[PDB]
Amino acid sequence: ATFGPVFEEQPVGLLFPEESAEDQVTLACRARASPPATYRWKMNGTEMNLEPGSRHQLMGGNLVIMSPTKAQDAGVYQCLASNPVGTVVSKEAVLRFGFLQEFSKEERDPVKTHEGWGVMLPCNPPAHYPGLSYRWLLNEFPNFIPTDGRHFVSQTTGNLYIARTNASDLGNYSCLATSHLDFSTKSVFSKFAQLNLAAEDPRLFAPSIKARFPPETYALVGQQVTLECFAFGNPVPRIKWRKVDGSLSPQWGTAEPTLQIPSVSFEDEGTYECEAENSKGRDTVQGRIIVQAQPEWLKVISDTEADIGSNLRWGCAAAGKPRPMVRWLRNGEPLASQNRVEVLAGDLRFSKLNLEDSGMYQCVAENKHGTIYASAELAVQALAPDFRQNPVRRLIPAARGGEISIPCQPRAAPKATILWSKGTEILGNSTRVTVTLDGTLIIRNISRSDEGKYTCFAENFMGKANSTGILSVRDATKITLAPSSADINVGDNLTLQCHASHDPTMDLTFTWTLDDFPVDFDKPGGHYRRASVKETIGDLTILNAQLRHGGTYTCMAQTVVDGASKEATVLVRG
Amino acid sequence: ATFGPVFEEQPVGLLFPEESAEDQVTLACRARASPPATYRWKMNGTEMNLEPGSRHQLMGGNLVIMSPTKAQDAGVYQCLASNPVGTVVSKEAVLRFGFLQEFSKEERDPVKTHEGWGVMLPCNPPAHYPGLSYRWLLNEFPNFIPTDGRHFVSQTTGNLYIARTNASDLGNYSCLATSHLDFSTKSVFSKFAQLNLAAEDPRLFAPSIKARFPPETYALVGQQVTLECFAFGNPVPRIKWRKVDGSLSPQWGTAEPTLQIPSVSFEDEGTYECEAENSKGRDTVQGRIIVQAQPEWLKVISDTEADIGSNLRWGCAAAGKPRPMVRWLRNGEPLASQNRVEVLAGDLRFSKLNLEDSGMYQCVAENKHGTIYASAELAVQALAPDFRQNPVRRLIPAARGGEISIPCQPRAAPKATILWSKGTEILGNSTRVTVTLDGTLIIRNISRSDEGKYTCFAENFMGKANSTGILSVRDATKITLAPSSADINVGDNLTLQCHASHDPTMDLTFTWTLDDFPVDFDKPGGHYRRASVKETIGDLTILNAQLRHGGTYTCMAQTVVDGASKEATVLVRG
Ligand SMILES: *[C@@H]1O[C@H](CO)[C@@H](O[C@@H]2O[C@H](CO)[C@@H](O[C@@H]3O[C@H](CO[C@H]4O[C@H](CO)[C@@H](O)[C@H](O)[C@@H]4O)[C@@H](O)[C@H](O[C@H]4O[C@H](CO)[C@@H](O)[C@H](O)[C@@H]4O[C@H]4O[C@H](CO)[C@@H](O)[C@H](O)[C@@H]4O)[C@@H]3O)[C@H](O)[C@H]2NC(C)=O)[C@H](O)[C@H]1NC(C)=O
Ligand SMILES: *[C@@H]1O[C@H](CO)[C@@H](O[C@@H]2O[C@H](CO)[C@@H](O[C@@H]3O[C@H](CO[C@H]4O[C@H](CO)[C@@H](O)[C@H](O)[C@@H]4O)[C@@H](O)[C@H](O[C@H]4O[C@H](CO)[C@@H](O)[C@H](O)[C@@H]4O)[C@@H]3O)[C@H](O)[C@H]2NC(C)=O)[C@H](O)[C@H]1NC(C)=O
Ligand SMILES: *[C@@H]1O[C@H](CO)[C@@H](O[C@@H]2O[C@H](CO)[C@@H](O[C@@H]3O[C@H](CO)[C@@H](O)[C@H](O[C@H]4O[C@H](CO)[C@@H](O)[C@H](O)[C@@H]4O)[C@@H]3O)[C@H](O)[C@H]2NC(C)=O)[C@H](O)[C@H]1NC(C)=O
Ligand SMILES: *[C@@H]1O[C@H](CO)[C@@H](O[C@@H]2O[C@H](CO)[C@@H](O[C@@H]3O[C@H](CO)[C@@H](O)[C@H](O[C@H]4O[C@H](CO)[C@@H](O)[C@H](O)[C@@H]4O)[C@@H]3O)[C@H](O)[C@H]2NC(C)=O)[C@H](O)[C@H]1NC(C)=O
Ligand SMILES: *[C@@H]1O[C@H](CO)[C@@H](O[C@@H]2O[C@H](CO)[C@@H](O[C@@H]3O[C@H](CO)[C@@H](O)[C@H](O)[C@@H]3O)[C@H](O)[C@H]2NC(C)=O)[C@H](O)[C@H]1NC(C)=O
Ligand SMILES: *[C@@H]1O[C@H](CO)[C@@H](O[C@@H]2O[C@H](CO)[C@@H](O[C@@H]3O[C@H](CO)[C@@H](O)[C@H](O)[C@@H]3O)[C@H](O)[C@H]2NC(C)=O)[C@H](O)[C@H]1NC(C)=O
Ligand SMILES: *[C@@H]1O[C@H](CO)[C@@H](O[C@@H]2O[C@H](CO)[C@@H](O)[C@H](O)[C@H]2NC(C)=O)[C@H](O)[C@H]1NC(C)=O
Ligand SMILES: *[C@@H]1O[C@H](CO)[C@@H](O)[C@H](O)[C@H]1NC(C)=O
Ligand SMILES: *[C@@H]1O[C@H](CO)[C@@H](O)[C@H](O)[C@H]1NC(C)=O
Ligand SMILES: *[C@@H]1O[C@H](CO)[C@@H](O)[C@H](O)[C@H]1NC(C)=O
Ligand SMILES: *[C@@H]1O[C@H](CO)[C@@H](O)[C@H](O)[C@H]1NC(C)=O
Ligand SMILES: *[C@@H]1O[C@H](CO)[C@@H](O)[C@H](O)[C@H]1NC(C)=O
Ligand SMILES: *[C@@H]1O[C@H](CO)[C@@H](O)[C@H](O)[C@H]1NC(C)=O
Repeated sequence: ATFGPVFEEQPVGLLFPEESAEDQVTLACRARASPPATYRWKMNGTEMNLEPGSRHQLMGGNLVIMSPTKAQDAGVYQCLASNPVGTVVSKEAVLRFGFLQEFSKEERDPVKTHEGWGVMLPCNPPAHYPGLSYRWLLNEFPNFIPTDGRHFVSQTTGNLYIARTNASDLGNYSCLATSHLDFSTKSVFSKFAQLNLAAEDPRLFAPSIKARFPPETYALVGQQVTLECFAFGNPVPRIKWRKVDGSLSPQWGTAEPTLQIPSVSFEDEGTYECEAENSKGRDTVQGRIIVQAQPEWLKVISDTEADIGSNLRWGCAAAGKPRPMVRWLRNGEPLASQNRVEVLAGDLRFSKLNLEDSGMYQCVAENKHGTIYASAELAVQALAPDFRQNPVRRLIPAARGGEISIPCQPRAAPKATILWSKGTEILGNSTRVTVTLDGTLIIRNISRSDEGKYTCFAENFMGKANSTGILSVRDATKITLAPSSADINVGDNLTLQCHASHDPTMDLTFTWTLDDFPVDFDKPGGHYRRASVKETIGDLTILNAQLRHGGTYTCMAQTVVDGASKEATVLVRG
Repeated sequence: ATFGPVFEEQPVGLLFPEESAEDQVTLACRARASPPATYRWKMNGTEMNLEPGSRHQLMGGNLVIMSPTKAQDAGVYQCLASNPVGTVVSKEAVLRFGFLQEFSKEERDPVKTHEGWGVMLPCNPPAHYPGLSYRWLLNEFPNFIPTDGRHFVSQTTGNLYIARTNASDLGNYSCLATSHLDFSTKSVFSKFAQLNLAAEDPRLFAPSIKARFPPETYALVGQQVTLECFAFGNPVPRIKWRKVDGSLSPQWGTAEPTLQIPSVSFEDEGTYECEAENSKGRDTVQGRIIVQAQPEWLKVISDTEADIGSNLRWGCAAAGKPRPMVRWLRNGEPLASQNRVEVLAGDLRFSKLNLEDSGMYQCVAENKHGTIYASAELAVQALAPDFRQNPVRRLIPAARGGEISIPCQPRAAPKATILWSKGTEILGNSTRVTVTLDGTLIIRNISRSDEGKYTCFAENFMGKANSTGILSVRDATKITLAPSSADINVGDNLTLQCHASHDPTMDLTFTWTLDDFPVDFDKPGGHYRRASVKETIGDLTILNAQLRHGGTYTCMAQTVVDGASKEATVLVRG
């Protein structure tokens, strides 16, 4: 019960915190294999030395990296479970390192404007992977900006937009990035910039958008998307969201600068418009949400057994907005269209399979948004010659000068080459002997010099087999004195003789038939008699012959392995 | 030209910031030594195996640790400068690593009490070296606890004390530590615990202090100290700070739970009391601020050369509030009171120094607040006798029948064994001649038969030396006729005679003094006369004697190498 490796647990991307919770990362990998599978690991498309005492160690099937490093172990990892049958690759798992550096200590320039205008204070946050929440601080660290409708902190660029510079906005402002997500609370603030306010300018301002959203925003199904839109206007501009020829949703307020779509569906695709309006004017900005999707299987291959030289068509299909391109792998290696097998994107056609094509195959569909794998095992079924059924027959009795037919019926996956040999001597097509196509051995005019062992030898790709039989030449049961025809009247007696000879070792049985009817000489009220049976001679006496006791009589002198026969014609008539 | 090692640059403790600028730390160490010194390094009291390609590199004695690690290189470091003369230890420099891990992800159990009572919510902050600033959050992260006087966050344990559990205090509370140091804005908060509020208890509560300060708070002059004091009392307890018997300072508010002494002086030492008072009662807590100080030298040892078998008293003294305990080190190893040398706290007495005692010595004074070192070199001097610096009296005039003392004081490591020889014959303690203990040769009742060469032979461990001097005693200057006293009237003349004898080879000079005043016989308008000087006789004539021309006259007849003297008393009368 040997089979190829089947993945049970596969790797999973991991975000490794920098603050050192543990000094080890364990990427999982595990496979069912009759002969336990050996696991190899490939980072960034290159083998990893997992020998003992190395940093990149192995525990069962799981890859353990000690003291993970963002500069050394960040990137892709792949598991290859292999065994005598073949090799299979697992999902690609990304090891990413989350962190949050601190703000550059370089002093931040101050910003100065007339009171009553709008202004922007930039955050310019430091390098960070997992994601940030941007807030702003006034003067001292504990104190926070008054969060209202006149202020808005962009949570993509971190900047701070003030629609109307108020007299109370004269002070110092710093940025604060907080990486708060599922795991991690690290938070860092920046050097304080300063906001200077000149004389007031009560002059009314038509709304002008300064926090815009991208013209093209690509997101995947199930993901969340957020659009930002904020403007400067002396009356706090009211922000409205709409969809170009779209009903939108009633539950969403759609009144704040941030439009939030959780679990973006494909229907949420399309053009969106933001409008910032105030008593003195209005401004607008538009942009498209272009929904995309990762690959997902539709049809895939399955473990299959196929006879040698068969035709096998395998197909894998996948769905995804960027049309997933499909590829094939044999034992974890690129499978190009070989001589025996044709490869065309999603179809793999084996024409006249061979024993070499068996093994582990995989179809892999990828787009710019990722990759997916599906594996299966191909078993081409061979078979050595087997004589378990239809044997050659241990004993072959014959008769002097008779014909003999000895069958040979091996069963082998590819057609078995057959040969016949008597003792140690091979046999061919002679005048007397014939080795037919089907395999039967034909011997003609047999003599006692042919007695012996005859063996059939069968072979093929896989193996060889042989079977023997004994050949025993006996005397032929023969009729020495045969009865001829006769003509007789009704009421008169007739005698048909049959003088035969046979091998003494065997008993002899005489039979008399009449137009294929068994002459019942023991019939109630019959009209026949079998003469005194000596082992050589047999006679049939018809007493009180009648018109119905005539026809083609047949004498048949048989032994338990041989028989001879003669025919006579009896005509009654008066 | 060879001398012991003298430290010029010494190591310095270092706080390695989290996410430093570079991944290398250079602990300085350098020593002046005529034959360049070898530098050894000791981490946590264990030798360090350094090399170029190793992590622990060396550059001019300075220790460079690449990619510093808190788990591998945190702790004490010491430099040992060694050379043929000896070994010396450097200051202890601590390499510490500042950081701030995040709170344990395990959810923290809720705390429950009766409404109107006081309560404490523990922070249990994560591992951290540098000081932290603890605040608390209510429900969500942006929102902060209202700091008003009913709440108090201990900035030593991080806990949160609520004096009166108010109906509005029912909610979720988390701790937030901010690790603000030289460069760091890191801030991490904990998973939210929950506060459960039972039925109200309107009964007033007598104040009970729960956030106390230690009875003994140890601090150094110039440092800052902070005392915390907060209590539970149903009426918001008023907190007052005072000193049991000190005028204290007006600038300090003494109204908040935290009493702050920046730059604590020695006068700020003493007992302090905090008083929490409310309508229904009062409670107090007392404790002493005990000002202390680090060790600082007062007297220390110095580089010394000492002759073999000398007595050497060394002393090192130090000042510090915990009296610094003094120890000694020989070539960087503990110097216990051995057989030859006595050690008593701050004093080290070498008795009969030997060639083995040379080397580098150090005195090390330590108290609970640190350690201080002072080094010096001890050179024990061997030396053969040398007379180049103090040769023997090359010329020795004396007087017939007089006593002669000829010193012999060579410069030798151990005192030189001395012998005296005239010509080729050695001298001992005879009736006239004696070879004294100090080494001086004493000759008595000398005659012209002793004139000749006298040589001192000195020896010691190392070598032998000798030096000669001529002895030329020719005759004793003697007074044959001495003047006696006299009594005279004013206006009359007096004559004081002095008849002397001298060796013919030398001239003779007469001197007349009057009560240690040189009788000026060439005085403008004087009243003296020195008679006609013959080489044998000298007379002083006082003409027109006066009350001021009397007293103890002294005749002094001298040659340039010998002299005799006599004294008379002249009494004038009016
Ligand atoms: C106390 O009593 C002692 C005992 O008498 C007396 O010491 C004697 O000092 C004199 C010099 O003042 C020594 O005379 C020297 O003798 C050596 C040879 O003697 C040595 O070798 C023999 C074997 O050959 C040994 O048996 C013996 O013990 C000695 O070890 C001479 O070589 C010396 O000559 C040098 O100085 C001359 C100038 O006067 C040079 O012209 C001459 O070239 C020699 O100089 C060499 O060395 C120089 C470097 O130092 C180099 O620059 C030159 O170019 C040259 O190569 C010298 O005549 C006598 O040996 C000592 N006695 C003993 C027993 O050793 C002390 O003088 C006396 N104390 C006082 C105060 O006088
Ligand atoms: C016709 O078909 C029959 C039945 O299949 C064959 O009989 C078998 O033949 C094979 C191969 O000759 C035999 O296997 C061989 O056994 C040798 C030892 O023989 C002893 O042990 C067996 C039991 O294992 C006894 O039956 C036998 O009487 C002996 O006591 C091994 O030495 C052989 O290995 C050697 O040769 C092979 C290559 O053949 C090498 O790879 C090896 O390294 C080694 O050098 C081999 O294992 C088998 O034992 C036979 N049957 C039985 C029941 O034993 C006939 O051979 C076949 N005839 C023809 C002409 O095709
Ligand atoms: C294994 O494969 C992963 C994935 O490809 C790989 O991680 C990648 O490393 C490169 C280079 O370090 C990263 O490229 C960066 O891209 C950002 C913008 O996205 C740039 O700001 C970065 O700038 C660096 O490089 C510049 C070019 O010289 C420098 O001027 C600059 O100062 C920075 O040093 C950099 O170009 C890429 O983002 C990652 N991708 C992922 C998914 O991690 C990893 O490095 C590979 N393994 C090894 C050992 O290299
Ligand atoms: C050189 O010697 C110094 C001095 O011993 C040594 O530093 C010491 O390390 C131990 C263990 O790291 C410290 O023991 C700590 O005690 C405090 C109590 O104040 C505990 O809170 C600490 O708990 C933390 O560390 C544990 C590790 O044992 C963690 O399991 C735990 O979760 C906490 O994170 C800890 O037990 C000891 O205080 C210091 N001593 C000094 C003076 O700092 C240093 O490690 C040595 N260096 C080398 C390279 O050997
Ligand atoms: C040894 O002699 C025997 C007997 O002649 C040979 O068997 C014969 O082989 C031929 C060659 O293929 C067969 O011809 C075929 O006949 C079938 C119909 O049976 C026909 O459909 C084919 O197109 C082809 O013509 C012939 O049938 C067969 N004899 C019998 C009785 O079946 C054998 O080939 C000889 N061996 C060698 C090695 O020469
Ligand atoms: C403070 O912490 C407590 C937990 O200690 C928070 O209570 C939790 O509140 C959420 C909703 O805000 C509850 O979720 C609810 O779950 C029930 C099923 O259990 C479901 O029917 C509701 O639709 C909702 O999803 C959660 O169960 C609850 N936890 C417990 C243990 O009761 C609380 O929200 C936090 N904030 C406060 C109190 O302001
Ligand atoms: C905002 O930052 C400025 C400096 O950029 C602070 O101005 C300093 O104010 C102190 C008074 O506490 C003066 O001693 C300094 O000379 C000022 N420096 C400069 C460059 O002007 C200002 O105080 C900060 N904001 C607030 C509210 O204090
Ligand atoms: C803004 O300016 C107005 C001026 O009328 C003032 O009343 C108000 O207190 C200031 N602060 C805020 C937060 O609006
Ligand atoms: C049969 O074989 C024998 C011996 O080979 C031969 O004498 C005889 O004539 C043969 N008979 C026929 C019918 O071929
Ligand atoms: C036939 O047998 C019967 C039996 O008795 C006999 O009567 C008759 O004569 C026989 N006929 C011939 C022709 O043998
Ligand atoms: C505390 O409780 C009192 C009475 O229940 C209430 O008046 C007061 O506002 C509360 N404190 C707050 C809400 O900060
Ligand atoms: C007498 O001379 C001997 C020999 O030099 C010396 O050892 C001894 O000390 C001398 N005694 C005195 C009293 O000087
Ligand atoms: C000194 O020595 C001389 C000669 O031996 C002798 O005549 C005289 O008496 C001695 N005087 C003294 C005081 O020793």
